[PDB]
Amino acid sequence: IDLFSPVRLGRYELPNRMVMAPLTRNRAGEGNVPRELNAEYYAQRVSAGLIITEATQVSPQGLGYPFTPGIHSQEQVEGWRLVTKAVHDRGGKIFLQLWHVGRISHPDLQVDGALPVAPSAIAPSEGMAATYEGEKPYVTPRALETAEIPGIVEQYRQGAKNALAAGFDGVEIHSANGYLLDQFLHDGSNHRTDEYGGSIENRARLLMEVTEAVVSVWGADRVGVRLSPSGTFGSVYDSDLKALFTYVVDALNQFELAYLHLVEPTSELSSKYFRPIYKGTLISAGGYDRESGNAVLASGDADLVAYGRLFISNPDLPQRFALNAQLNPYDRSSFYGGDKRGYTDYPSLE
Ligand SMILES: Cc1cc2nc3c(=O)[nH]c(=O)nc-3n(C[C@H](O)[C@H](O)[C@H](O)COP(=O)(O)O)c2cc1C
Repeated sequence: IDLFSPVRLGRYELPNRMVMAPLTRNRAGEGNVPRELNAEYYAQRVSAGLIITEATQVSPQGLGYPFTPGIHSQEQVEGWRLVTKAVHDRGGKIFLQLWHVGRISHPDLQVDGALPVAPSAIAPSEGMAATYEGEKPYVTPRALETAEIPGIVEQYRQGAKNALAAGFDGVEIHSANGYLLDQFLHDGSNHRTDEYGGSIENRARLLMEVTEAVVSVWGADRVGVRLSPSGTFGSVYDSDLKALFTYVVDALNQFELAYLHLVEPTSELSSKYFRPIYKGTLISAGGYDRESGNAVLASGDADLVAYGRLFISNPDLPQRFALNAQLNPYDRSSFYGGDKRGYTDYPSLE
Protein backbone atom coordinates (compact mmCIF):
# COMPACT_ATOMS: atom_id res chain seq x y z
CA ILE A 1 0.00 0.00 0.00
CA ASP A 2 1.24 3.47 -0.88
CA LEU A 3 -0.17 6.97 -1.48
CA PHE A 4 -1.32 5.90 -4.98
CA SER A 5 -3.16 2.69 -3.91
CA PRO A 6 -7.02 2.75 -4.03
CA VAL A 7 -8.91 2.57 -0.73
CA ARG A 8 -12.47 2.12 0.49
CA LEU A 9 -13.83 5.04 2.49
CA GLY A 10 -17.30 4.46 3.92
CA ARG A 11 -19.65 4.10 0.91
CA TYR A 12 -16.98 5.08 -1.67
CA GLU A 13 -14.14 3.51 -3.59
CA LEU A 14 -11.41 6.13 -3.83
CA PRO A 15 -8.65 5.95 -6.48
CA ASN A 16 -5.81 6.93 -4.11
CA ARG A 17 -5.07 7.56 -0.43
CA MET A 18 -4.29 11.25 -0.71
CA VAL A 19 -6.75 13.66 0.95
CA MET A 20 -6.92 17.39 0.50
CA ALA A 21 -7.02 18.52 4.15
CA PRO A 22 -9.66 21.08 5.19
CA LEU A 23 -8.22 24.52 4.62
CA THR A 24 -9.75 27.85 5.61
CA ARG A 25 -9.01 30.33 2.77
CA ASN A 26 -11.35 33.25 3.69
CA ARG A 27 -12.63 33.70 0.09
CA ALA A 28 -16.42 33.52 0.49
CA GLY A 29 -18.81 35.95 -1.27
CA GLU A 30 -21.66 38.08 0.11
CA GLY A 31 -23.53 36.51 3.01
CA ASN A 32 -20.80 33.89 3.41
CA VAL A 33 -21.94 32.23 0.22
CA PRO A 34 -19.44 30.19 -1.89
CA ARG A 35 -18.80 31.59 -5.32
CA GLU A 36 -17.55 30.56 -8.75
CA LEU A 37 -13.89 31.23 -7.79
CA ASN A 38 -14.16 28.73 -4.91
CA ALA A 39 -15.62 26.11 -7.29
CA GLU A 40 -12.63 26.62 -9.62
CA TYR A 41 -10.26 26.16 -6.74
CA TYR A 42 -11.71 22.82 -5.55
CA ALA A 43 -12.05 21.63 -9.16
CA GLN A 44 -8.31 22.15 -9.74
CA ARG A 45 -7.68 19.70 -6.86
CA VAL A 46 -9.99 16.81 -7.88
CA SER A 47 -7.11 14.41 -8.27
CA ALA A 48 -7.15 14.04 -4.47
CA GLY A 49 -8.85 10.77 -3.60
CA LEU A 50 -11.07 12.87 -1.25
CA ILE A 51 -11.37 16.63 -0.74
CA ILE A 52 -12.50 17.98 2.65
CA THR A 53 -13.80 21.55 2.41
CA GLU A 54 -12.58 24.45 4.44
CA ALA A 55 -14.32 24.68 7.80
CA THR A 56 -17.83 25.94 7.15
CA GLN A 57 -19.96 27.49 9.97
CA VAL A 58 -23.31 25.94 10.84
CA SER A 59 -24.64 29.35 12.01
CA PRO A 60 -23.65 33.03 12.14
CA GLN A 61 -23.09 32.40 15.86
CA GLY A 62 -20.47 29.80 14.87
CA LEU A 63 -18.25 32.08 12.73
CA GLY A 64 -14.92 33.47 13.91
CA TYR A 65 -12.95 34.79 10.95
CA PRO A 66 -13.65 37.08 7.93
CA PHE A 67 -15.13 35.71 4.69
CA THR A 68 -15.60 32.08 5.73
CA PRO A 69 -18.49 30.24 4.03
CA GLY A 70 -21.55 28.95 5.93
CA ILE A 71 -24.01 26.07 5.44
CA HIS A 72 -27.02 27.43 7.32
CA SER A 73 -28.81 29.42 4.54
CA GLN A 74 -30.50 28.38 1.25
CA GLU A 75 -28.24 30.90 -0.58
CA GLN A 76 -25.22 29.13 0.88
CA VAL A 77 -26.67 25.74 -0.22
CA GLU A 78 -26.90 27.08 -3.79
CA GLY A 79 -23.33 28.53 -3.66
CA TRP A 80 -21.95 25.16 -2.49
CA ARG A 81 -23.81 23.44 -5.31
CA LEU A 82 -21.41 25.26 -7.65
CA VAL A 83 -18.56 23.52 -5.87
CA THR A 84 -20.13 20.05 -5.70
CA LYS A 85 -21.11 20.20 -9.37
CA ALA A 86 -17.60 21.32 -10.43
CA VAL A 87 -15.96 18.53 -8.43
CA HIS A 88 -18.42 15.86 -9.58
CA ASP A 89 -18.12 16.91 -13.22
CA ARG A 90 -14.45 15.86 -12.96
CA GLY A 91 -15.25 12.68 -11.04
CA GLY A 92 -13.99 13.79 -7.57
CA LYS A 93 -15.29 13.19 -4.03
CA ILE A 94 -15.91 15.97 -1.50
CA PHE A 95 -17.02 16.17 2.11
CA LEU A 96 -18.08 19.43 3.77
CA GLN A 97 -16.40 20.24 7.15
CA LEU A 98 -19.14 21.34 9.63
CA TRP A 99 -17.84 24.11 11.90
CA HIS A 100 -18.65 26.10 15.04
CA VAL A 101 -15.87 28.31 16.41
CA GLY A 102 -17.37 28.65 19.93
CA ARG A 103 -15.26 31.20 21.91
CA ILE A 104 -12.76 31.74 19.00
CA SER A 105 -14.63 34.75 17.65
CA HIS A 106 -15.38 38.32 18.67
CA PRO A 107 -18.50 40.53 19.22
CA ASP A 108 -17.52 42.46 16.05
CA LEU A 109 -17.99 39.25 13.97
CA GLN A 110 -21.27 38.56 15.77
CA VAL A 111 -24.65 39.87 14.86
CA ASP A 112 -25.66 42.87 17.10
CA GLY A 113 -22.41 42.42 19.03
CA ALA A 114 -23.59 39.21 20.75
CA LEU A 115 -20.88 37.51 22.83
CA PRO A 116 -19.44 34.33 21.33
CA VAL A 117 -20.72 31.20 23.01
CA ALA A 118 -18.74 28.45 24.73
CA PRO A 119 -19.04 25.70 27.30
CA SER A 120 -17.79 28.13 29.99
CA ALA A 121 -17.18 31.86 30.41
CA ILE A 122 -13.36 31.50 29.96
CA ALA A 123 -11.50 33.51 27.37
CA PRO A 124 -8.64 31.85 25.42
CA SER A 125 -5.41 32.70 27.32
CA GLU A 126 -3.42 33.11 24.09
CA GLY A 127 -3.90 34.72 20.70
CA MET A 128 -6.23 37.41 19.31
CA ALA A 129 -9.56 37.43 17.53
CA ALA A 130 -9.45 38.02 13.72
CA THR A 131 -12.05 40.69 13.02
CA TYR A 132 -12.80 42.50 9.78
CA GLU A 133 -10.92 45.57 11.19
CA GLY A 134 -7.88 43.53 12.27
CA GLU A 135 -6.72 41.63 15.32
CA LYS A 136 -8.48 42.41 18.61
CA PRO A 137 -8.21 40.83 22.10
CA TYR A 138 -10.68 38.03 22.79
CA VAL A 139 -13.54 38.80 25.13
CA THR A 140 -14.87 36.33 27.61
CA PRO A 141 -17.57 34.23 25.90
CA ARG A 142 -21.06 33.53 27.22
CA ALA A 143 -21.53 30.07 28.77
CA LEU A 144 -24.34 28.15 26.99
CA GLU A 145 -27.31 27.37 29.11
CA THR A 146 -28.12 23.70 29.54
CA ALA A 147 -31.40 24.20 27.56
CA GLU A 148 -29.36 25.81 24.72
CA ILE A 149 -27.46 22.57 24.04
CA PRO A 150 -30.32 21.08 21.92
CA GLY A 151 -30.11 24.25 19.75
CA ILE A 152 -26.44 23.60 19.11
CA VAL A 153 -27.15 20.02 18.10
CA GLU A 154 -29.89 21.35 15.79
CA GLN A 155 -27.44 23.77 14.12
CA TYR A 156 -25.29 20.74 13.21
CA ARG A 157 -28.34 18.64 12.21
CA GLN A 158 -29.68 21.38 9.88
CA GLY A 159 -26.18 22.12 8.50
CA ALA A 160 -25.77 18.40 7.75
CA LYS A 161 -29.20 18.39 5.96
CA ASN A 162 -28.12 21.55 4.00
CA ALA A 163 -24.85 19.87 2.98
CA LEU A 164 -26.84 16.87 1.81
CA ALA A 165 -29.12 19.13 -0.28
CA ALA A 166 -26.03 20.83 -1.74
CA GLY A 167 -24.82 17.50 -3.21
CA PHE A 168 -21.82 16.64 -1.01
CA ASP A 169 -20.57 13.06 -0.76
CA GLY A 170 -20.56 13.35 3.00
CA VAL A 171 -19.62 15.57 5.97
CA GLU A 172 -16.77 15.86 8.45
CA ILE A 173 -17.54 17.05 11.98
CA HIS A 174 -14.81 19.48 13.02
CA SER A 175 -14.05 18.48 16.62
CA ALA A 176 -10.48 19.72 16.48
CA ASN A 177 -8.20 22.75 16.74
CA GLY A 178 -9.79 24.36 19.80
CA TYR A 179 -13.21 25.10 18.33
CA LEU A 180 -16.61 24.68 20.09
CA LEU A 181 -16.63 20.81 20.35
CA ASP A 182 -13.00 20.75 21.35
CA GLN A 183 -13.68 23.46 23.95
CA PHE A 184 -16.26 21.07 25.46
CA LEU A 185 -13.79 18.24 25.45
CA HIS A 186 -10.97 20.02 27.40
CA ASP A 187 -11.29 20.53 31.18
CA GLY A 188 -9.25 23.81 30.90
CA SER A 189 -11.99 25.38 28.75
CA ASN A 190 -15.01 23.39 30.08
CA HIS A 191 -15.84 23.96 33.78
CA ARG A 192 -19.48 23.06 33.46
CA THR A 193 -21.32 21.24 36.23
CA ASP A 194 -24.31 19.93 34.21
CA GLU A 195 -24.23 16.77 32.11
CA TYR A 196 -21.88 18.44 29.56
CA GLY A 197 -18.99 18.99 32.00
CA GLY A 198 -17.18 17.26 34.82
CA SER A 199 -16.48 13.65 33.88
CA ILE A 200 -14.70 12.71 30.67
CA GLU A 201 -17.96 11.10 29.50
CA ASN A 202 -19.80 14.37 30.10
CA ARG A 203 -17.14 16.55 28.34
CA ALA A 204 -17.43 14.19 25.31
CA ARG A 205 -21.27 14.19 25.39
CA LEU A 206 -21.87 17.14 22.99
CA LEU A 207 -19.55 15.58 20.39
CA MET A 208 -21.43 12.23 20.75
CA GLU A 209 -24.84 13.95 20.39
CA VAL A 210 -23.68 16.00 17.38
CA THR A 211 -22.26 12.85 15.76
CA GLU A 212 -25.45 10.89 16.38
CA ALA A 213 -27.58 13.73 14.86
CA VAL A 214 -25.30 14.05 11.79
CA VAL A 215 -25.23 10.28 11.23
CA SER A 216 -29.01 10.17 11.34
CA VAL A 217 -29.13 12.62 8.41
CA TRP A 218 -26.40 11.12 6.19
CA GLY A 219 -25.80 7.49 7.10
CA ALA A 220 -22.65 6.71 9.15
CA ASP A 221 -20.69 5.65 6.01
CA ARG A 222 -20.88 9.28 4.76
CA VAL A 223 -19.71 10.87 8.09
CA GLY A 224 -16.22 11.52 9.47
CA VAL A 225 -14.92 13.17 12.67
CA ARG A 226 -11.60 15.13 13.03
CA LEU A 227 -9.87 15.52 16.46
CA SER A 228 -6.49 16.79 17.82
CA PRO A 229 -5.22 14.70 20.82
CA SER A 230 -1.90 16.67 20.86
CA GLY A 231 -3.69 19.82 19.55
CA THR A 232 -3.34 22.83 21.92
CA PHE A 233 -4.30 25.49 19.31
CA GLY A 234 -7.06 27.77 20.71
CA SER A 235 -5.76 27.84 24.33
CA VAL A 236 -7.28 24.36 25.03
CA TYR A 237 -5.55 22.27 27.77
CA ASP A 238 -6.61 19.18 29.81
CA SER A 239 -5.26 17.30 32.90
CA ASP A 240 -5.27 13.86 31.17
CA LEU A 241 -5.31 14.55 27.37
CA LYS A 242 -4.42 10.86 26.68
CA ALA A 243 -7.28 9.27 28.73
CA LEU A 244 -9.74 11.99 27.54
CA PHE A 245 -8.91 11.20 23.85
CA THR A 246 -8.56 7.46 24.72
CA TYR A 247 -12.31 7.29 25.62
CA VAL A 248 -13.46 9.76 22.89
CA VAL A 249 -11.71 7.59 20.22
CA ASP A 250 -13.18 4.42 21.87
CA ALA A 251 -16.67 6.06 21.86
CA LEU A 252 -16.54 6.75 18.20
CA ASN A 253 -16.22 2.91 17.37
CA GLN A 254 -19.97 2.51 18.22
CA PHE A 255 -20.96 5.07 15.52
CA GLU A 256 -19.03 3.22 12.74
CA LEU A 257 -18.33 6.50 10.83
CA ALA A 258 -16.68 6.53 7.35
CA TYR A 259 -13.45 7.63 9.08
CA LEU A 260 -11.70 9.27 11.99
CA HIS A 261 -9.35 12.07 10.92
CA LEU A 262 -6.47 12.80 13.26
CA VAL A 263 -4.13 15.76 13.41
CA GLU A 264 -0.76 14.23 14.37
CA PRO A 265 1.58 15.71 17.04
CA THR A 266 6.95 14.59 21.31
CA SER A 267 3.40 13.56 22.36
CA GLU A 268 2.46 9.85 22.32
CA LEU A 269 -0.98 10.65 20.94
CA SER A 270 -0.22 9.81 17.32
CA SER A 271 -1.98 7.39 14.92
CA LYS A 272 0.46 4.73 16.13
CA TYR A 273 -1.18 5.05 19.58
CA PHE A 274 -4.75 5.28 18.30
CA ARG A 275 -4.56 2.53 15.62
CA PRO A 276 -5.36 -0.34 18.08
CA ILE A 277 -8.02 1.85 19.81
CA TYR A 278 -10.01 3.03 16.75
CA LYS A 279 -11.62 0.22 14.74
CA GLY A 280 -12.43 1.94 11.41
CA THR A 281 -10.63 3.92 8.74
CA LEU A 282 -7.98 6.45 9.83
CA ILE A 283 -6.97 9.59 8.01
CA SER A 284 -3.68 11.07 9.27
CA ALA A 285 -2.69 14.74 8.78
CA GLY A 286 0.16 17.10 9.66
CA GLY A 287 3.61 17.77 8.23
CA TYR A 288 3.66 14.99 5.69
CA ASP A 289 5.68 14.88 2.47
CA ARG A 290 5.81 12.19 -0.16
CA GLU A 291 8.34 10.07 1.79
CA SER A 292 6.59 10.34 5.16
CA GLY A 293 3.13 9.80 3.66
CA ASN A 294 4.20 6.55 2.06
CA ALA A 295 5.92 5.57 5.33
CA VAL A 296 2.83 5.98 7.53
CA LEU A 297 0.85 3.89 5.06
CA ALA A 298 3.64 1.27 5.11
CA SER A 299 3.53 1.25 8.94
CA GLY A 300 -0.20 0.33 8.93
CA ASP A 301 -0.94 3.13 11.41
CA ALA A 302 -3.14 5.17 9.00
CA ASP A 303 -5.25 4.35 5.88
CA LEU A 304 -5.16 7.77 4.13
CA VAL A 305 -2.84 10.75 4.38
CA ALA A 306 -4.07 14.29 4.27
CA TYR A 307 -2.05 17.18 2.86
CA GLY A 308 -2.74 20.85 3.53
CA ARG A 309 -0.11 23.37 2.57
CA LEU A 310 1.27 21.29 -0.33
CA PHE A 311 -2.26 21.08 -1.81
CA ILE A 312 -2.53 24.95 -1.63
CA SER A 313 0.46 25.34 -3.97
CA ASN A 314 0.23 22.05 -5.97
CA PRO A 315 -3.26 21.36 -7.32
CA ASP A 316 -1.93 18.19 -8.95
CA LEU A 317 0.04 17.01 -5.89
CA PRO A 318 -0.76 13.29 -6.56
CA GLN A 319 0.73 13.40 -10.08
CA ARG A 320 3.76 15.38 -8.86
CA PHE A 321 4.34 12.76 -6.18
CA ALA A 322 3.90 9.92 -8.66
CA LEU A 323 6.48 11.33 -11.12
CA ASN A 324 8.82 12.45 -8.29
CA ALA A 325 8.48 16.01 -9.75
CA GLN A 326 9.47 19.25 -8.01
CA LEU A 327 6.70 21.12 -6.24
CA ASN A 328 5.64 24.75 -6.48
CA PRO A 329 6.61 26.78 -3.35
CA TYR A 330 3.67 27.87 -1.21
CA ASP A 331 3.15 31.51 -0.26
CA ARG A 332 1.85 31.66 3.31
CA SER A 333 1.06 35.35 2.81
CA SER A 334 -2.00 34.45 0.65
CA PHE A 335 -3.32 31.51 2.67
CA TYR A 336 -5.98 33.55 4.49
CA GLY A 337 -8.01 36.07 2.54
CA GLY A 338 -7.61 37.93 -0.71
CA ASP A 339 -8.57 37.08 -4.27
CA LYS A 340 -7.51 34.65 -7.05
CA ARG A 341 -3.80 35.30 -6.32
CA GLY A 342 -2.23 32.48 -4.29
CA TYR A 343 -5.58 30.60 -4.61
CA THR A 344 -6.36 29.55 -8.19
CA ASP A 345 -3.17 30.64 -9.89
CA TYR A 346 -0.77 27.92 -8.76
CA PRO A 347 -0.05 25.81 -11.87
CA SER A 348 -0.25 22.07 -12.50
CA LEU A 349 2.67 20.42 -14.31
CA GLU A 350 3.44 21.17 -17.96
C1 LIG B 1 -4.07 27.87 5.70
C2 LIG B 1 -4.63 26.73 6.55
C3 LIG B 1 -6.02 26.61 6.82
C4 LIG B 1 -6.49 25.57 7.58
N1 LIG B 1 -7.82 25.53 7.85
C5 LIG B 1 -8.31 24.37 8.40
C6 LIG B 1 -9.75 24.14 8.58
O1 LIG B 1 -10.56 24.87 7.98
N2 LIG B 1 -10.15 23.05 9.24
C7 LIG B 1 -9.32 22.17 9.87
O2 LIG B 1 -9.75 21.21 10.49
N3 LIG B 1 -8.01 22.39 9.78
C8 LIG B 1 -7.48 23.42 9.06
N4 LIG B 1 -6.07 23.51 8.86
C9 LIG B 1 -5.20 22.41 9.32
C10 LIG B 1 -5.02 21.50 8.10
O3 LIG B 1 -6.27 20.79 7.79
C11 LIG B 1 -3.94 20.43 8.14
O4 LIG B 1 -4.12 19.65 9.24
C12 LIG B 1 -2.52 20.86 7.93
O5 LIG B 1 -2.49 21.85 6.91
C13 LIG B 1 -1.81 19.55 7.52
O6 LIG B 1 -0.53 19.82 7.65
P1 LIG B 1 0.31 20.21 6.37
O7 LIG B 1 0.00 21.64 5.92
O8 LIG B 1 1.70 20.12 6.90
O9 LIG B 1 -0.08 19.20 5.30
C14 LIG B 1 -5.52 24.58 8.13
C15 LIG B 1 -4.19 24.73 7.87
C16 LIG B 1 -3.71 25.77 7.10
C17 LIG B 1 -2.23 25.96 6.85
